[PDB]
Amino acid sequence: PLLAAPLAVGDTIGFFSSSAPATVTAKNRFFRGVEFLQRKGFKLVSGKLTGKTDFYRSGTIKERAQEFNELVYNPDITCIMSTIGGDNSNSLLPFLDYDAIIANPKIIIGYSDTTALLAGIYAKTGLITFYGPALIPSFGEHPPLVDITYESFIKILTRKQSGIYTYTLPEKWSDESINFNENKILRPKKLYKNNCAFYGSGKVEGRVIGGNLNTLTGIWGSEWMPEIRNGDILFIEDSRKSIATVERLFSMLKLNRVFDKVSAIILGKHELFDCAGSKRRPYEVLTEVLDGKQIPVLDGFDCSHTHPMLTLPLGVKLAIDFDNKNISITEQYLS
Amino acid sequence: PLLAAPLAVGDTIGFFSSSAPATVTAKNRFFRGVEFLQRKGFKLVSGKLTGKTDFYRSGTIKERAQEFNELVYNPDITCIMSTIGGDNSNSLLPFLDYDAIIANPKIIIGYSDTTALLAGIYAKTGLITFYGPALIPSFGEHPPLVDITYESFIKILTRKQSGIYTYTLPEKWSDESINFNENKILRPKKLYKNNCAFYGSGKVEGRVIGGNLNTLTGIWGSEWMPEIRNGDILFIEDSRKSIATVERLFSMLKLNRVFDKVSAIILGKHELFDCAGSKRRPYEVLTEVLDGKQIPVLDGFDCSHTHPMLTLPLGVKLAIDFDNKNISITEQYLS
Ligand SMILES: Nc1ncnc2c1ncn2[C@@H]1O[C@H](COP(=O)(O)O)[C@@H](O)[C@H]1O
Ligand SMILES: Nc1ncnc2c1ncn2[C@@H]1O[C@H](COP(=O)(O)O)[C@@H](O)[C@H]1O
Repeated sequence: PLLAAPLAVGDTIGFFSSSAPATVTAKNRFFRGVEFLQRKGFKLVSGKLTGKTDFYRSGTIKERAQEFNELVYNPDITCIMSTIGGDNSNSLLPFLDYDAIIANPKIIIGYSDTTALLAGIYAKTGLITFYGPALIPSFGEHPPLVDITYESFIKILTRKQSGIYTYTLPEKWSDESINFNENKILRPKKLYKNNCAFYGSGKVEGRVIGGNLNTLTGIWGSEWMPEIRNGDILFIEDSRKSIATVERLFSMLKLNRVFDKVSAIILGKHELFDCAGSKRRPYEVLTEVLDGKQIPVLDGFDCSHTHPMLTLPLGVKLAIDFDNKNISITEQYLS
Repeated sequence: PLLAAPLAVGDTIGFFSSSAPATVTAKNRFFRGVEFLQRKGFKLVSGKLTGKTDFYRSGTIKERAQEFNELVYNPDITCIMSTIGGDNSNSLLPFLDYDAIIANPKIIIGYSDTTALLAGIYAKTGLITFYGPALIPSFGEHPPLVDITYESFIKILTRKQSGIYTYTLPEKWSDESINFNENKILRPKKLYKNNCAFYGSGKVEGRVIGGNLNTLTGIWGSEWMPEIRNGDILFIEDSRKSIATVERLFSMLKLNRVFDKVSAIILGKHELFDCAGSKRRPYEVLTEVLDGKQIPVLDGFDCSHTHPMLTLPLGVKLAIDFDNKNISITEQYLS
């Protein structure tokens, strides 16, 4: 695989808005995120579409591609971070400078709609990119949850590449939709005990592939969708979806023979899942779709739209130990 | 192509609910549709899931496949008609009796989510299926618009298969979200002059392929997605979507090289399109995505979620005359 250099405290992080113009619509939270990372000692470079709006997006398809490419050209930048997702990053894919990425590999990180870029870049270049924090939703989060998000971010990206890395399990989590763009909080978010479940036995090791499943539909079938292979571990998360949408997306995977290939599935915690009164969880829907076929599932991994959020390299081997109830990175993912 | 027997006055129509349980949730409109077709002289066979609910759907994946298959097995049925769409018909595809569909070809008709079945059946069998009326939303519509929908339905499906068929243009249309399941109406829908536009010159003839674009994402990449070939006319429609979603879906097509293949695009009128205050129409978004690629477009064809709705065979040749501003079926589509 193509590997970027590790992050270090004091490095320059560049940020871009490939979809929703949240540097404007969520300016307070944006500023909180900027201040948070600056206090940690990081230098921040703002992408050229910061503070701009084109209604539902930050700018034209071509301008958004340019914003990203300009960060790739900047030799001072070690990490390229999404400000926020949205719906429209897939539009950029024909216009990204993949050859420049090959020449100057960097840490590329984000989630949700940014999946189109993470997966697309991996498909074109083999660069190991990261499912992880975006500046506004992740680092604009209030304490204490933001601290746990940062702890994972810094551990994953700065640690020495020796031996396996076994993930810590967040003690508490939340998906409550309060205190987003408000400067002062009325009360802290409702905290839930971690209900992550390991369905299966033994150990499964394989290349992790995926991201935000709804977003993957925007690149599916194209040269920008990485091929899923026999033995892969499928990582998928979604946010604020109806059970109807979740069934459709799971069946899409089934039709595409994905469940014939993968040796395990990781489901990220689904933020504010709408079960339509059925009281069914996404795992139950997956079980029906699988039609009697047994695939080991890690249900409720803290790498999604819920807080706190862990950082996960995509395109490298993970080992899920279903007996010991843990998950580890087993392949080198930074140079 | 595999062709079904033509419809005739007095024939038996079977209906199925492959997704949303609207025979229950829209019972008034359902009964209106039933009574409408019965007054036209049609005999109706109720699918086994009529009157049933499983929260967001009519029944389990296998129950819904069974409901559909049972209509295929019935020798008295000439037309199999969707009650309504939803989100979940793609789930049925591994379980449909394709051999029986080939042995007993019938008119299969519906729209929206039912695209998954229409396109999937075509991919597997070569049967010419129909983008057209569903029992509840289409035939439960109040006069005057339901009569125009019916006129197209009966003309397309009963006419002699000799010479080209040139579509009529509805004088008025509506997408107003009133008078759906109410038994009594306070006033009629607002009616709009037909603003259909032909962008381009000359005449384009090619096989029509597509349906509901959002729905196609659920079968994309699989053996159930019909291959789009050089020279095809792409037919796409969506309903109640944001401009953000529309950009994502158009870019999905671009990434898949669809715009390198197709000779023309038909955009169905978009029901209650949400432009996010941009005042932009879907054609403008398509124009940006096309990035200079000159493809002639019929913008606003009345085969979508708007009323009235025309009936369109999928998988046969159409001719769009951009100079004379008309559209015709040029290939035999029923036996
Ligand atoms: N106005 C808002 N109020 C509460 N949460 C929001 C708001 N806007 C965005 N979010 C959260 O930010 C995430 C959306 O970011 P993305 O998935 O990148 O589009 C979701 O997890 C939402 O819960
Ligand atoms: N409660 C409702 N009020 C108004 N229109 C509806 C309602 N439910 C469904 N529809 C319409 O029914 C049509 C068919 O739905 P679908 O088959 O899900 O695309 C769409 O054009 C919807 O706008």
